[PDB]
Amino acid sequence: PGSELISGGWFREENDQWPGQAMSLRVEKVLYDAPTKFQHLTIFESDPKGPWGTVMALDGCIQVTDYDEFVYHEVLGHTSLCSHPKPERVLIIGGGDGGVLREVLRHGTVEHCDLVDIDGEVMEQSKQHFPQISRSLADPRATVRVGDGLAFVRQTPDNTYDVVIIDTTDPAGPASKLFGEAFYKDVLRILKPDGICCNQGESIWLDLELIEKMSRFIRETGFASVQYALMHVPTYPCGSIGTLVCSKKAGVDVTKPLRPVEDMPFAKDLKYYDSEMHKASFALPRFARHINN
Amino acid sequence: MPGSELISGGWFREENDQWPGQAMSLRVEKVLYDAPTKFQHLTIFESDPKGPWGTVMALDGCIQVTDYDEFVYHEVLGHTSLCSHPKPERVLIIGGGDGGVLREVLRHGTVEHCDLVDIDGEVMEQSKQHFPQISRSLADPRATVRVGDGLAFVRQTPDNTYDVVIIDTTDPAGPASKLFGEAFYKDVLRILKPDGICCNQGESIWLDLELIEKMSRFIRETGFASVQYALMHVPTYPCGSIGTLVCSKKAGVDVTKPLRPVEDMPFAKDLKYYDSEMHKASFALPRFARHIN
Ligand SMILES: C[S@@H](CCCN)C[C@H]1O[C@@H](n2cnc3c(N)ncnc32)[C@H](O)[C@@H]1O
Ligand SMILES: C[S@@H](CCCN)C[C@H]1O[C@@H](n2cnc3c(N)ncnc32)[C@H](O)[C@@H]1O
Ligand SMILES: Nc1nccc2ccccc12
Ligand SMILES: Nc1nccc2ccccc12
Repeated sequence: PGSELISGGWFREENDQWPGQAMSLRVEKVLYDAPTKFQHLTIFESDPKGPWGTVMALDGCIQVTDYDEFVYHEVLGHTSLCSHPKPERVLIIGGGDGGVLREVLRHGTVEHCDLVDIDGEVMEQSKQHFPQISRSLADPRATVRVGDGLAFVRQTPDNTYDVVIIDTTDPAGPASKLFGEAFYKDVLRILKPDGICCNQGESIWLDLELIEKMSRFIRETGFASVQYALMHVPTYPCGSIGTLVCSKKAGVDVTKPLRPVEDMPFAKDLKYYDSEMHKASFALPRFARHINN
Repeated sequence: MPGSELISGGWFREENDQWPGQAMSLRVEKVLYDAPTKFQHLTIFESDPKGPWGTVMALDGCIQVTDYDEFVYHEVLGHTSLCSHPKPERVLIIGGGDGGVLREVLRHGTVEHCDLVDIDGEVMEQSKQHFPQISRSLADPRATVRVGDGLAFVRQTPDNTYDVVIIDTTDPAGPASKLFGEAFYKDVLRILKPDGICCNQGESIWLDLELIEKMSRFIRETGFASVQYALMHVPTYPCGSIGTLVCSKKAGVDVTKPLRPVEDMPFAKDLKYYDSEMHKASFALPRFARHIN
């Protein structure tokens, strides 16, 4: 999908990844619509009568809106770092909008974070059109690279990172191999012994089979535990998205915060996450419970 | 007020000024019913067979039930309210013409009778024709189903009649308008026994937080000792979640922790969403919505 999804004054998120349905947002003004070296990227201002603000899509899939971006950025950044006893070195694969990095960089334990995203235009357009999301990209604790995540992890030493956050687009497109076992084996390797990873873990309404397959192979590759956390995101298909939160060490329970954010100075700045939302996120509907046991 | 025009060009588009600038849309395979009733515009369609949704019902343009995800809200409102009551014998459902909450209520062996009053007789008839797995309890001998305005019904009902009242309404635009108002809740307080519980269709935290907070305030001021909002995951409500205000008439009641766990009941394994972990988790709210309680 590309430009054709902006039609009759609406962006219509039709995709064969979710046949028969489409979330639609009304378009006030298209700001940017262009092929990049890897994806089709569309940025528009939504109807000022509604709350969504600026919207970004990649290959026809809504990625961020001003209104709800905080949810997924806070969940991935804090569920993973508050599960880690001292997260000092962090990798973000994908993430070129800067939102997960903004949250990671709230933590005073972080010494460095690498962020590697295949598509340098996402960083550029995020700087221009989403300054509250992309401010973080310039921080000297970060090294921001344009490149493929799979090649990057293949060149990375053993035991490099305390946390890896895999903040990718859906499987159709350049993120395809980042949902595969060979990538996860590398993520396990580049984590330190107390390492934690988490990802963009898709929808229990549309992708339950892929989430089953992934949780299985991630455990089989050698992660000691894998728990899926659900969160409320209106502008992801069916209104929620989840993250598989994976511990390299045994006997770790990522479902209860190890280092609670309320004991951190920035707790009251967050709009979604806290420790009760952390715990609640791992309670799954009975039809999906088997992901977590 | 929308009607027939929302289906055009092969799709149903849920455009509504209750959520400006957004619309969920579903492909239409076949229109089964599409007509004004005495009160509302009722539309029923078979969605795309390549999609998971099945049969869809809308009232005044607003999606009410799909085959795929109807279980969520019907289990959450029925079991979250009944499992918070020490012995729920007499139950009233206002609205609920599809039968889905009633189906769940009648799984409880404590229930002696459940009265259900929906203003629109055509919803019950079409639910019997098009949604048999949702409407399978409307003709149960433990239920009495009446066609009428619930505002009048609660006014006429005597004090101290019900253990639990469940207000399963359409959104405020239309014939449900006064069921989001203070006079109605004064009657629901009055018709509850001293240890009564109610809960409602509590809208979206993303779209309706002003109204939801207004209601929590006046329901407390009316005389309910505690009002706590429970959130749940419903793809086919605007923004993907719906909440319910769960309100205890008496003090000393913690509706957020099940008083009678479903796991001790013979039907817990038949449910597709609800269980005690999910009941505890549903009362965790995102920070921005925390002032509801
Ligand atoms: C936009 S971000 C998701 C929105 C919430 N932050 C997802 C990013 O994943 C990148 N992505 C996709 N495939 C890859 C690969 N192979 N490697 C690195 N980054 C990737 C893609 O360019 C998006 O910017
Ligand atoms: C369809 S049900 C909600 C879908 C999930 N069960 C909402 C019912 O509310 C009824 N409704 C709306 N207004 C009222 C009034 N005023 N009284 C009773 N029932 C009402 C409406 O006719 C629907 O069938
Ligand atoms: N839409 C949306 N919202 C939050 C996170 C996302 C990650 C990947 C694709 C879409 C996303
Ligand atoms: N769409 C939808 N799903 C579950 C419950 C509802 C209640 C009222 C309006 C819509 C609903």
